[PDB]
Amino acid sequence: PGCLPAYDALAGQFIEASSREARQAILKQGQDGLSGVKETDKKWASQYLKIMGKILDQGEDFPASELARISKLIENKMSEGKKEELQRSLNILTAFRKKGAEKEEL
Repeated sequence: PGCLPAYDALAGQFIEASSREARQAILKQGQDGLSGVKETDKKWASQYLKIMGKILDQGEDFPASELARISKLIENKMSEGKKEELQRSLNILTAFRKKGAEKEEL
């Protein structure tokens, strides 16, 4: 178990990043990290990385307006017995309702 606050960190750092290239390094962080993301879990990780690509297509609001929701996820602390499988989907749904949004359980 272990939801990925790294999505919120990714998103946050991506803002802080001065150059579009430093922002590309935050995109690379996500992609490099995939090597250590747990078996079965590389799918949650693939989602965040596609939005991180779409920042360069659009702008740095995309994750942050979703991160405003991530607070609410943290605000309602979870039980790692079974809220995990929900909350893990929620991490993506919260910072990124792009693809994982086939779940209207937020």
